[PDB]
Amino acid sequence: AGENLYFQSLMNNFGNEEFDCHFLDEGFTAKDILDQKINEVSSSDDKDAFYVADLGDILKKHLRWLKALPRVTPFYAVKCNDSKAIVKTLAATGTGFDCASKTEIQLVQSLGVPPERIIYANPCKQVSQIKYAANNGVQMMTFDSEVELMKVARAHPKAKLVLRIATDDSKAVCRLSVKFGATLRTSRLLLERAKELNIDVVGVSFHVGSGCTDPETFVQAISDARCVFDMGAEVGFSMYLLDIGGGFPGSEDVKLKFEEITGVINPALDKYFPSDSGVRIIAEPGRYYVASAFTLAVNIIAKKIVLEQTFMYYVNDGVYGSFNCILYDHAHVKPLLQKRPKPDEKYYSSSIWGPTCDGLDRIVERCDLPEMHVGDWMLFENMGAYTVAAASTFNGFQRPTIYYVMSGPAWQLMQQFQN
Amino acid sequence: GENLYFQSLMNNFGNEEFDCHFLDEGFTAKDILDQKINEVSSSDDKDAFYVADLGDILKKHLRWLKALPRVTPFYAVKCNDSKAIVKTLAATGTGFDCASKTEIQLVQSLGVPPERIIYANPCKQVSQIKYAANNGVQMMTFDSEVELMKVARAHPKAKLVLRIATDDSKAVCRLSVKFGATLRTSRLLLERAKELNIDVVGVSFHVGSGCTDPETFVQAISDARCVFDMGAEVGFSMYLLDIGGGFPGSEDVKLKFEEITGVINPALDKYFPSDSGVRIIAEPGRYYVASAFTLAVNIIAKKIVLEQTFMYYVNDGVYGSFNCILYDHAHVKPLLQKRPKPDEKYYSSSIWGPTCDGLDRIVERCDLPEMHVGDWMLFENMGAYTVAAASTFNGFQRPTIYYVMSGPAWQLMQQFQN
Ligand SMILES: Cc1ncc(COP(=O)(O)O)c(C=O)c1O
Ligand SMILES: Cc1ncc(COP(=O)(O)O)c(C=O)c1O
Repeated sequence: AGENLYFQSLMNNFGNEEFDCHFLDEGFTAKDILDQKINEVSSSDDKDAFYVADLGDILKKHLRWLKALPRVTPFYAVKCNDSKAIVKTLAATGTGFDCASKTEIQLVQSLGVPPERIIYANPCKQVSQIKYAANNGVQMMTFDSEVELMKVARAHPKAKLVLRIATDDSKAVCRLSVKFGATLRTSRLLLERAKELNIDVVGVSFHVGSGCTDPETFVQAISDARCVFDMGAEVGFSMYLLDIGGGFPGSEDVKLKFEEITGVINPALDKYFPSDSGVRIIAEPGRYYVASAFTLAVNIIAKKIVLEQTFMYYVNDGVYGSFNCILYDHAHVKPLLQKRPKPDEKYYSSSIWGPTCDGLDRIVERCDLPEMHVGDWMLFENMGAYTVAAASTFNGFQRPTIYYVMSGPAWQLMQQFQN
Repeated sequence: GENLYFQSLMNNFGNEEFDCHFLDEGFTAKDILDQKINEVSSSDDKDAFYVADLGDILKKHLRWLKALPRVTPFYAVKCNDSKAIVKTLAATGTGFDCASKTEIQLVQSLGVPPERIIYANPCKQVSQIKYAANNGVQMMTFDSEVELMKVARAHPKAKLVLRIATDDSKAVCRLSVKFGATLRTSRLLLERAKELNIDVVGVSFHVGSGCTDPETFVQAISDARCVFDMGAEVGFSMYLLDIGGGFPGSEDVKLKFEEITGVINPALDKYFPSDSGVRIIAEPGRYYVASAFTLAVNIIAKKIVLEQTFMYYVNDGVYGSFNCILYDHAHVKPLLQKRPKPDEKYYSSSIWGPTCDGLDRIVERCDLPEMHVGDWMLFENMGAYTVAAASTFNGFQRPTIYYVMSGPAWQLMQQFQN
């Protein structure tokens, strides 16, 4: 009561008139807040799509990371979801940040995060953006090419470079190795070339692919990273930074859970990078931190019946907005009823469509649903990763508002981390 | 002296919203592009940028008036919602096809009366229907019984335009899977609207974006006539024919604008002669804007893969302007910005966007001379379904658009405006 208004006051300060962070009472969840917001507009037409984002879920992910990967410092991949509230939460918690560009560096530096908690993990950077990093004290960057070394020699000669190597991402949902990652053969030449140019290489990074499905690829990558460390020693570098990238799942609704992956990572780290080697192990998790924290509520705005009886439902977010993940992230979205269905009632073959002009704007091709009506809500859980970060305003449709929530214990845990 | 007059006009035209640069004495939009590149040749300030020729848009309008004299164009704002484009076409006297509240707001903010707006989204959020009603926008499209019920409640005096299905099997972007009533449904919709005291004033269709077969317009027009006859039978006084979009936006196409218009015009005269009282409109998007925009991107990074092949990374990509590759089935064509040496050697090359994603590849395979970091590549015909669907994934910002317009182009716009 007095306690609740105290926490809310502090969450209002945290929000800083940039985002709304709503205090979660004892016994109330992010799911309850979603229901409450829906009930509040029940007799209204003000039924725009919206998210509820549980900042407490993000804190739980951090705790869980600390336990599962105790030797590995997480640097959050800003690109996955660049919402300021998320970055601010993680900044207070004490994570590092993997930044892809100048604007992400600017976001992170604006929240008071020191340059040593940033890795500029884009291997192929525009020179003007390299200069920006140099001018703002961001020293650590990745690379995987000889041209990148030539650019760094000119624009950031004192940078600490991290050589990104190829992985076997053949079974990963999102493959990155076609685009980034030097082969071991190329790595050797890059090390020698860096040495000639008087550039300091301090370590190795890799990414096994977003949505990893074969955890052994982490073992192969760690083994390969050791080979490059060894080659660096031969050419004259003191290597101390191992960056194991991302690829971790962001919810429990997956075949390969986080803990299964960390269970194979840890023994490989102990074998190839024992703590008495002096190695600092980092990672660049994105999806892991944020996926389950966001739930999206969309409203059914239009409806058609196609004759057994089948239905087409149109909702107010789509493939040009949050559901761009269907195309770019190969996401398989699962529509959830906001109103619990009657135990007995008929289900029909149904399709779900976005709000735009485009026939390509289809969210679900075929599913079974009870008969729904205009004004009913549908829910999409685990919508935090590679969603709002890649949304457009095609057709003029604005991005759903994100309403943040946080419990007392979550707030307290964040303060614990912040010292 | 003439430079000072026209640039004063154009400074005020752009205001503090956009930059509109005067094209002098036989200077083209291509020349300005080259000029801007030359200005930064000694620096590292090489962000991707657009040059957009508002005079090209004005030429499209003049061309439309000549090719389809019976058809009032309502620009499809969604194709490219840049304010400068809408302001240019607004002065010209086009109508506007608005998809949502935000687009209606944009058009009304430029002084366009609601009778020059069609809300051509068949499946509209109720609150946005109410927005249109509250702001005097009467004409809206529909294709379902639930839409009629929504209109009865939220916009009872609306003038409705029944959208029908088309054979878009061969169009680049198919729309009839999502929108357009069958003939059987159309009859039921008219009967239902009569019983709900809703006024249905006409029929619309869309043959699909990137039309490949012009005869689709003929069948759609004959289908629209069938629905007009249904309407007369139930007691409506239908007058509005809306032939949608699907026209090409450049000459770099198999099926050119005049070939399509050449089959449309006889169909219109056959099925909707001027003595019928019909008013004919269309909803072109791509047609007005595609060729007007050229994108210049910089090669920001480079790899050699062993004959030698090359991978070039540029500072716009699939999450940005080149989203058109995924959403618009665009076939983009990289162009050199400097003429190569006549003998010099070409390599198999790929072109990649600036983001983390392996999916962010613009050109899988093309032949190019050996390029270097700092060199520019050009992409013409980049005005349609590009900037309008770009995101800031990885934090990369949208390229700024530099507008240009000639003196003769300004004068043309004046000639249209009164
Ligand atoms: C270099 C880099 N680091 C981190 C990530 C985040 O990966 P994930 O979200 O799968 O953890 C990515 C995303 O593709 C990446 O390319
Ligand atoms: C209803 C409607 N009108 C107009 C257009 C613009 O089409 P285009 O750019 O092919 O002329 C579209 C695009 O899909 C549309 O759906």
